[PDB]
Amino acid sequence: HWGYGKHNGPEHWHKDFPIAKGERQSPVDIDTHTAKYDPSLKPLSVSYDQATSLRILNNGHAFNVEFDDSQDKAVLKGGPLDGTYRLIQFHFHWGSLDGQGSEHTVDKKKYAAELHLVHWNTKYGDFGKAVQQPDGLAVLGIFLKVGSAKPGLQKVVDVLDSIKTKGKSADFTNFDPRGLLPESLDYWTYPGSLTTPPLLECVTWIVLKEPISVSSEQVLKFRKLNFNGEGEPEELMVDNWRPAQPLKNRQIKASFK
Ligand SMILES: [Zn+2]
Repeated sequence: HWGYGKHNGPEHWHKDFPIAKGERQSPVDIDTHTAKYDPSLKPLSVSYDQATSLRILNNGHAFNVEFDDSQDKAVLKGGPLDGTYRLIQFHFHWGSLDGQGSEHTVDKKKYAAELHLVHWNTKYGDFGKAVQQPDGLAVLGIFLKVGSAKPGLQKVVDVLDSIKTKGKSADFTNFDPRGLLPESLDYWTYPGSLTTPPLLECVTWIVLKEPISVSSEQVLKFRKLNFNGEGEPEELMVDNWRPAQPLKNRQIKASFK
């Protein structure tokens, strides 16, 4: 099945998921000179004070930090969005080396990693229904550069040993995702897709301009994870990013001047 190797990576996905060659695929390159400022865009409202993290899971493609999404406890609103989007999980994409790892690029620059906070539109009742709708999801994307450590990431880093291989989970309560955000909420936005199969075209992307800094030691720990299950040949979980896809008939809008 699908993955990030030579034989099963992004360049193969279209055979099982023909929407891979669709009109609104993600990620994309953000050309900062052609993204236009849209004064009609609102500030983003990120309301994470009541967020309830539950568990962390290695799904064989990344690790997900999962939230209780059975009530409006952590929500995204405003910005480009109409209505209320509930946080369900976050995860990262990262590289084998610090010079690659992000999915989106900025003027063809690749960051070391990219954080995706995934939210679903409450008007559709559940995640599974939301991903069938063109406005079903809102994903907040945050770039990671290597420099100073991110204190708010360390709790995630230190549990990774317990979820080394595919299918492992661990309790992960009381984690506050506010500690993963940069200072500024200035963003770019465009309509796109999930970046992993099934590649559904259901996402409003909100990509923050300001990266967070993580330390080399933090990223090194991500790269010790495994794609494989327990007692299988070890294949380090690295380079779990899809490259930029054609922009097609889309415009990228900026919230800032
Ligand atoms: Zn992602």
